Amino acid sequence: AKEIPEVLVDPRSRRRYVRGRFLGKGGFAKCFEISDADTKEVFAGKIVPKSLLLKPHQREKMSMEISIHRSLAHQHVVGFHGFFEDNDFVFVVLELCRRRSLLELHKRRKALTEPEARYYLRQIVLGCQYLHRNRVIHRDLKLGNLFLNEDLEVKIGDFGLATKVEYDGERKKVLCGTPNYIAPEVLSKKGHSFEVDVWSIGCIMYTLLVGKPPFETSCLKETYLRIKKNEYSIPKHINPVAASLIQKMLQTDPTARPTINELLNDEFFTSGYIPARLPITCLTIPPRFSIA
Ligand SMILES: Nc1ncnc2c1ncn2C1O[C@H](COP(=O)(O)OP(=O)(O)NP(=O)(O)O)[C@@H](O)[C@H]1O
Ligand SMILES: [Mg+2]
Ligand SMILES: [Mg+2]
Ligand SMILES: [Zn+2]
Repeated sequence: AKEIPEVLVDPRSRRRYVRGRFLGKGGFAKCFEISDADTKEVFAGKIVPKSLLLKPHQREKMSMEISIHRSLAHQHVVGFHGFFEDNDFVFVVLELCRRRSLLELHKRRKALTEPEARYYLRQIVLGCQYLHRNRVIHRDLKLGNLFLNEDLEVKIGDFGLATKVEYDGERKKVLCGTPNYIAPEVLSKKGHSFEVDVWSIGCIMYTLLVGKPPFETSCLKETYLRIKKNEYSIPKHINPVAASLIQKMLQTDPTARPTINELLNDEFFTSGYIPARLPITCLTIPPRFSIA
């Protein structure tokens, strides 16, 4: 079996952490609320057993993730607060996001109001703008990788498929993993860079407004044939300006898409109502956005 330790100690930083409430399993890691015994502050604790990292390549992938993720501090990126290990386990200490991800929100709400979509998309774009000037492609932007804190602020997490562009006009040929909103240039194996993230944000924009993902079928390889052919449609009730931004992002030619630093200056953002913040009720109930 090999049980997880009830207390978790960091030998370099001399910080102790009590294993609180269980949050959920993703792949290898069991995640937990964890408390500094002295500071009482709460974190998310990613906990992977080393019995699942028996392979050097699985260790290298985990090293790259930490190296990339720890190099990052931004308002709309999950804060990296440190990592450590004993003989049996690896430990990652992260910014806690108490209201889970946009996937859970979408499962409960489906199509959001337009101002809600603007609101979440502005923050995702901001977070992803910081990644891109820091030469990081995330490569798996999706609802489940987009976390919400107590104030409904977005935090991009999970740099497991992330890579760093080391030189100019470098085209990545390797992606060990399967992104959810995978770009057509990844699928056709042509080479890829930053535009991959904009593609995925366009899929996110569609899903948040329409209430279902743009290329979904019963078969994953059929989905991939739709992505290759650019085979999707926007329901007529979606406003023309929103529809138009989606179209710009969901182009096959990566050079034809807009840059991450172009996005926030689109008419969709500059000329629509963006709330400063959302009440907690928005997890469950469509906001009306009254003046009362
Ligand atoms: N700060 C956090 N607060 C709460 N849960 C978190 C936090 N960071 C990570 N998690 C999670 O632990 C899991 C680990 O991620 P994992 O499932 O391996 O990859 P993923 O692509 O992020 N998410 P999924 O979309 O669920 O496959 C997530 O699904 C969340 O449940
Ligand atoms: Mg998971
Ligand atoms: Mg990961
Ligand atoms: Zn591999």
